[PDB]
Amino acid sequence: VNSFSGYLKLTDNVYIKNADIVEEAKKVKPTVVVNAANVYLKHGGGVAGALNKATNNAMQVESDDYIATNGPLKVGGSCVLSGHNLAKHCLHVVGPNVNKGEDIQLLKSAYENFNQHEVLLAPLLSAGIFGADPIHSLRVCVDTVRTNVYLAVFDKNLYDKLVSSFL
Ligand SMILES: O=C(c1ccccc1)c1ccc(CSc2ncnc3[nH]cnc23)cc1
Repeated sequence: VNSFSGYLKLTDNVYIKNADIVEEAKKVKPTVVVNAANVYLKHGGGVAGALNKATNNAMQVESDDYIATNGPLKVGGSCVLSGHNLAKHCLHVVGPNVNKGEDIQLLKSAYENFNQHEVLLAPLLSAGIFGADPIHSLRVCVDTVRTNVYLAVFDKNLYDKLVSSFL
């Protein structure tokens, strides 16, 4: 039993809700919140900009030190950093950005990072400003993630379309 509330169950292990991931993180304080990161951990907009804003820029400060030490992530890769006031940990996961020309096949590799964590609160990878089809992202999530994932979808219209079209 966990504290996630109001989710629709899609499969044995995947759950979905129309919710602001920032507000959901602040309420649940999950062990792991997933950020829709880029390789530079520059949290300017989309989910990343919103999560970072909620940390009063502490996420960005921590991230800049991480990059200075380790260099950029790989597309499809991830790193674990602090969750600040939102979660115990933040799993920064880089899905391919279609608006940059990145291989959409890397979306499966990106979701594989979730399997290193038993339970996660997450957005749909590569959705939103990353330019991929969210219906496809949900399909890859369900077919790749085996751990327990709670998906927060900000847009109500998109949430309804994802549920109604789910196979
Ligand atoms: O401006 C703030 C703010 C943050 C901290 C403190 C005060 C104000 C803001 C802005 C946007 C959002 C929406 S989060 C989101 N965006 C995009 N895609 C998603 N998929 C799931 N969730 C999302 C929430 C808060």
